[PDB]
Amino acid sequence: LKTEQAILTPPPMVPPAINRDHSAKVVINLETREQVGRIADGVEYVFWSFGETVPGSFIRVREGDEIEFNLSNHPSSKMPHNIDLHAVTGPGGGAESSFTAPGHTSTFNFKALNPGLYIYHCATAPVGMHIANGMYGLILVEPKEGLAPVDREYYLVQGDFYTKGEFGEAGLQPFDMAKAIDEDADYVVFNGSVGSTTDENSLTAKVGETVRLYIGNGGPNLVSSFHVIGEIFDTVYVEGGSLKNHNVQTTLIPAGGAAIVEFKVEVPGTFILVDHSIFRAFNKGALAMLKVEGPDDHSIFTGKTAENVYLPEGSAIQSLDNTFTKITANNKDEQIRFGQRVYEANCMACHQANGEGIPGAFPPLAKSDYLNNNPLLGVNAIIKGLSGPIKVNNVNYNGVMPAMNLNDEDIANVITFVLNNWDNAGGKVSAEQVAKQR
Amino acid sequence: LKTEQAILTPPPMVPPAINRDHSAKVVINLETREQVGRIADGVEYVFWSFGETVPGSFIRVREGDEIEFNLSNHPSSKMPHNIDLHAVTGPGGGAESSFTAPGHTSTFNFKALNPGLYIYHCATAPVGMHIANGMYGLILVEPKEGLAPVDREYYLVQGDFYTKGEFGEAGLQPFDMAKAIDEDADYVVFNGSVGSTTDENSLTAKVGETVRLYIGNGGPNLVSSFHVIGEIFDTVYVEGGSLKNHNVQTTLIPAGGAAIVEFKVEVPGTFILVDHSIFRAFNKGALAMLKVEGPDDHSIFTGKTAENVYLPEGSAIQSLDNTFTKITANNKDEQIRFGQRVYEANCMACHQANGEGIPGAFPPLAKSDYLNNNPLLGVNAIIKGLSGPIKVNNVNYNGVMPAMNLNDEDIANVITFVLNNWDNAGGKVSAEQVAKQR
Amino acid sequence: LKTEQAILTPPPMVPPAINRDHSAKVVINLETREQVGRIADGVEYVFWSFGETVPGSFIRVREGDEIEFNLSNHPSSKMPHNIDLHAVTGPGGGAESSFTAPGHTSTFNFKALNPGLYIYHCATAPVGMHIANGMYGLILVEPKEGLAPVDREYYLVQGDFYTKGEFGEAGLQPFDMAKAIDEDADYVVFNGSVGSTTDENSLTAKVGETVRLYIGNGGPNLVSSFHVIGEIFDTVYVEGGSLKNHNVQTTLIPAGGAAIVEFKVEVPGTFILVDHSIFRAFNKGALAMLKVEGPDDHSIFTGKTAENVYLPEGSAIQSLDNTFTKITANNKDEQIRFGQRVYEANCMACHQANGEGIPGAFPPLAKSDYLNNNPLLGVNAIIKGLSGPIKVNNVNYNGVMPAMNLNDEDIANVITFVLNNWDNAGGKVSAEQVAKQR
Ligand code: HEM
Ligand code: HEM
Ligand code: HEM
Ligand SMILES: OC[C@H]1O[C@@](CO)(O[C@H]2O[C@H](CO)[C@@H](O)[C@H](O)[C@H]2O)[C@@H](O)[C@@H]1O
Ligand SMILES: OC[C@H]1O[C@@](CO)(O[C@H]2O[C@H](CO)[C@@H](O)[C@H](O)[C@H]2O)[C@@H](O)[C@@H]1O
Ligand SMILES: OC[C@H]1O[C@@](CO)(O[C@H]2O[C@H](CO)[C@@H](O)[C@H](O)[C@H]2O)[C@@H](O)[C@@H]1O
Ligand SMILES: [Cu+2]
Ligand SMILES: [Cu+2]
Ligand SMILES: [Cu+2]
Ligand SMILES: [Cu+2]
Ligand SMILES: [Cu+2]
Ligand SMILES: [Cu+2]
Repeated sequence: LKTEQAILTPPPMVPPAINRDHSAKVVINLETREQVGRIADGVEYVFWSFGETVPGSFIRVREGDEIEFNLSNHPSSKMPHNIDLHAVTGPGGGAESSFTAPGHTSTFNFKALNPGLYIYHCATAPVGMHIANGMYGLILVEPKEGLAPVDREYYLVQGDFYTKGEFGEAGLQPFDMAKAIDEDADYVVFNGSVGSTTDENSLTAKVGETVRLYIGNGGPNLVSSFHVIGEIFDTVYVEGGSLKNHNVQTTLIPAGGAAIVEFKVEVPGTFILVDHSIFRAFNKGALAMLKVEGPDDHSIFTGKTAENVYLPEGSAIQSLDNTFTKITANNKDEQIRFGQRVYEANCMACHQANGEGIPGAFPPLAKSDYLNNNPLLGVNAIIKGLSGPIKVNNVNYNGVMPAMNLNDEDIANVITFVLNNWDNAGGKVSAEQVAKQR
Repeated sequence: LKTEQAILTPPPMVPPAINRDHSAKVVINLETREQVGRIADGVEYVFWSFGETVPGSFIRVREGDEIEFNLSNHPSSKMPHNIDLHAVTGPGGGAESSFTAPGHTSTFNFKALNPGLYIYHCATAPVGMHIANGMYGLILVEPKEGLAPVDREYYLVQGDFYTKGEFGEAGLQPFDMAKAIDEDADYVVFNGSVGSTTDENSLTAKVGETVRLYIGNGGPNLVSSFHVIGEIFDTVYVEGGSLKNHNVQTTLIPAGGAAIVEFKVEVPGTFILVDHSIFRAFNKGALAMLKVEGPDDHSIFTGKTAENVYLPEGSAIQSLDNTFTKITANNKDEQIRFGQRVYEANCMACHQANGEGIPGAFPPLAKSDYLNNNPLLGVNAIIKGLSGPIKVNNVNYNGVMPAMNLNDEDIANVITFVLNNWDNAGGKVSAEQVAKQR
Repeated sequence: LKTEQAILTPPPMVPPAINRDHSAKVVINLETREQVGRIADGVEYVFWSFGETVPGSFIRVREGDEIEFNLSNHPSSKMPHNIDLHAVTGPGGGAESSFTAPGHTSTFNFKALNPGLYIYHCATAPVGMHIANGMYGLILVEPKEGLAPVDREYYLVQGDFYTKGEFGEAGLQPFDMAKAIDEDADYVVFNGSVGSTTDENSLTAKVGETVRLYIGNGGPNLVSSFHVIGEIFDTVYVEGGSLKNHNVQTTLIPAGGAAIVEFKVEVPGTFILVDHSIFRAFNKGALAMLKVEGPDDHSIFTGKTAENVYLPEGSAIQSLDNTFTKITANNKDEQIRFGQRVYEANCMACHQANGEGIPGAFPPLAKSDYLNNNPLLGVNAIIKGLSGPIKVNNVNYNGVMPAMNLNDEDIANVITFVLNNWDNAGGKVSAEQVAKQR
């Protein structure tokens, strides 16, 4: 086996196809860095990265290659870093073997046993923090026979980011672990920032070309409903596996997962890669462009065209004139009818459509001496819950009704509804009577 | 090519199978509307829609058809509207070409190049708002050879809705973008409202029939774990693609995605379509019915039967009697043992099971002169974090320990635990000593 | 048909392969229990379960078997319980037919028509609560020809849990429905607790063995990005269906869904099953171990090895020294430039890059007499929204601009930017002028 140096490429670029009918020893040299970068216009963030970029450098090897993996951590790094590649068969995917303090180096070796497109990421405590700061990338293990040649290959990885400040707030934004743990992202992006791959930084192709996208999802947390606006995937390698799906509009990419999608571009214009959990795209930044140049094909698409729609919208909260006014019951008939709504929405699942309950389990509200003898017991049952021995129409019950957080109006109305149905005692209970039971 | 008028159907109905062995020019006329509708009993919402319904009218064409797409916006609309169909190969899926102010019309043309079941939706700023208000539907592009005939075809699309008020609050509810951006839905529904397709509005079939469901997910945000209670999918077209999976209980439908599922119904009764992220179904409204009529088959299923379970439950918070009481350490042995728990749960990932750390990266807590000489430094390290040059047992460290938001009791206990292990100095630190370090 | 007793196994164990070339009548006896168990060290929780464990007992049958299902509810249970098995063709998956009050029993019969690995769970109101308390398990319906023999079979089910207290808080923790409805989990676990299947409770195998995992996701709410650290799935049965995917790093398991994954273990060490929405694994508890014993294979993996990484981290919030300082504009040129950022991030999607808008829909900001004549109208448009008839450069508009929740500084800056572009009137608006418009 001859040794070769891996050619690593920054996103959105991909190394050339392997030019070997046989195995080699591949030497990889990757460094870990911590540095400030732009996350959106006017907003900065300390990105942690494999090789200077988020996602990290793309690695391309052949199934069966013997890999020497060298990780070096810059001395300016404050944290140790390591690597788990999903392409590795071995403990921690390399994590135990690549633990690298600032200024130091580690080396491990592995054979690439499985072809596919694999996420790699840092595996240093706090793991979610390292990953959330941008420490992820892709390694392609080509099948022995190689992949079909295509005209354009691009590398993108989606990530969710969590900042102390809100989206768009100017300044150097720190990581917010409270948001990250809650899975509540401020930014969702391809390739490390809002607008990383739009306008002059767009992916490019020409009419008639085949395009392949190597799409990863570094997470840490979110699952991508991955879609290209104005295109349909001719082929999807399902979850990056061997299975090929065709004619797919939108595919799910797991957190810590990847997929390969392919399509021929037949019409010129801008095609927009998004996470179709759609506020992530137009509000949080999960929007990249593929700009296709060449002659119109009016047999495929013809219409007015102007790049004045599908622009980024930001994350400010937009509101229309509010239409809501509180409604309260004014008389007994109205309490009964409002109460029926409360009953059917909240009580019926147990006590049933005609108040009959389920014998031995949920007692009847229909002709209930328990309720009729003191309607405030029905009020208390809702507010406080009801458990333990009770008697309803001389039948013993011993179940548990949960407390339910209904307001005074709803309780007053539902109890009034029940009292005026199913041969119960009639009368009514008011919201103020309920308030005083609290 | 002869021209034909597309027959558009409201949910849950589907147009008839294409009756052509060849291509046609298909003319579609679709209008956009804004109008109040019911979202749950007593609750109203301003739905924005393609053709009057949420989801919009179903469109059925054949692969290779030349489509003339006409969109008209009613003059009562306050907003412009447009359309992106996932079936279109072309910029914006038609969005740039169909931008239609109230009272106006737009026309574009496209060829349906890819067979499948495709989401369409509005693409007008604010995009998430337009989609969240109900502007989505499905277009079926039949394969040239057509689909197998089945006895029943139904159209459903799941959507997540975001209201200023809580679930079930009577009144005209406005859209809440703050909730939408956070992906925190008040309602999750099929076909535009809670109970849209239950009881008298159920889907129907007869024992022995084959049923096909065209199921979309308009989002905007949520991914559906789509399941039919009491049934198993005989076939799933994976993510709406060419790939067929069989014997699937539950399938993921991406936001802005779709799938076709098929099953033969062999037993009578009510079968319940749900999103199996299960609070969405029984609490938030993602519950539709397929009622199957015909003779029992006791060789397949026999049991007591009564439609008194799996009823809608509403979204009120139910609580059982609370069992929780705060626990604090009463003596040194107890502080040590409680501290061991805090240590193993929060500190060990770096400082290791026996306090040895990782040389050069995480300093030892075992026989730590740094801690033993002033235990309050350990307290401060947790409260404030610790970074920069330190010395531990004459070894230099320069790492960064994050601040960790542990309370006074937990800090006091973990520091006491460490002091009483690994040949450290003993003694203890109290919660009040920790409080005063803050 | 001979009758046989189902052998039910507790997690992570699986019953032996069916030893029959033909159908049988299989009798299942399962009980429902409510009891306190550990959820994490020092933390207890009342688990509700089928047979004593979370997940419940594993059931293994053959396609075509006639099943008699007996459910018995212990008299110490406070709640009724029932069962919906996804393997059943019939109403409620058995739910209507198995409703069992404490001290009681129910029986129903069904034929297992579809092979696969199926979730079962409780279906008693409140359904989400019963499921969230641990009431789920798996039933395997073997295909008639059986599954390939493997060396190790293990049973795991992921669940999300919701407690009143925060992760790790000592005591008996009650279920928190408010968190559950919001899908905001405190714990995410395999097999019912943090550390259920780590250390001495790890899964085990030997180098060279084939391992099959029957992996379910009981939810109630979350979807698992299921991954085994240091391994690649040789085969995945997609969503538990007939379709086989190969060489998959991470697969999505739907809530109320399952999958079978297989891999040969070729290197010794600890391999870590996780949900790769990665904070769930290292912080919330979704971390199980498979420990593989045997000789090293240095041709596959060679590196330093020490089980000092990928340790559980707990859910305390960790923070690095905060780098953020608020920035405000000091002069007109700076207001203009800061305003350009606000403009491009929040306004451009409608009013366009050069302020031209879209004729008839979004009015121009370029040379806008409306704004130039009273810049405070631009301020008000943002704060309050703007709707109804207006006139811009003698052109009538009647659209609706949403209110947008921008702060005083951002509004002052964006209006100043607009005034100083596109032949507008110049001048400026200050943050204090904006404040007073509120
Ligand atoms: C706001 C909606 C509800 C109303 C108005 C309501 C009403 C009542 C009333 C008046 C009683 C006293 C006994 C009787 O008259 O039969 C009762 C008890 C009971 N309810 Fe409800 N209920 C509601 C919700 C629910 C729900 C959703 C469940 C099922 C999770 C439930 C289960 C029970 C049980 C088990 C008891 C007996 C408790 C014992 O034996 O101590 N209830 N309810
Ligand atoms: C509440 C749990 C923790 C306790 C009780 C604890 C304790 C301490 C103590 C007493 C020191 C001072 C030096 C020494 O005595 O060795 C220290 C420093 C340090 N710890 Fe922790 N620690 C905890 C959590 C963590 C975690 C989770 C990490 C890894 C993310 C970490 C990483 C470090 C580092 C890097 C230093 C050295 C800082 C410098 O060089 O300025 N610690 N810790
Ligand atoms: C903070 C960002 C924004 C600024 C500075 C801004 C500015 C203005 C101004 C000054 C006007 C008054 C008319 C004119 O001068 O042309 C106006 C009106 C209008 N804007 Fe905006 N705008 C912003 C955001 C948006 C967005 C995002 C939309 C689209 C969802 C929008 C849609 C409209 C419409 C429809 C009107 C006319 C309202 C009517 O006819 O009553 N604006 N805007
Ligand atoms: O002794 C730990 C110390 O050595 C370094 C290299 O200088 O890392 C070595 O030890 C790690 C943990 O065992 C290995 O994963 C790694 O391969 C090896 O180089 C420093 O990074 C570390 O602080
Ligand atoms: O001039 C914009 C104005 O014209 C209308 C039709 O009255 O829309 C036209 O312009 C749109 C944007 O370029 C096209 O997408 C559309 O096809 C075309 O009819 C109005 O809708 C719009 O306000
Ligand atoms: O009468 C309801 C009462 O009977 C029990 C058995 O004691 O359950 C029976 O009724 C259920 C509801 O119809 C059936 O699903 C079940 O098969 C049947 O045994 C009790 O559980 C219930 O409280
Ligand atoms: Cu790192
Ligand atoms: Cu990983
Ligand atoms: Cu619209
Ligand atoms: Cu779309
Ligand atoms: Cu139960
Ligand atoms: Cu289920």
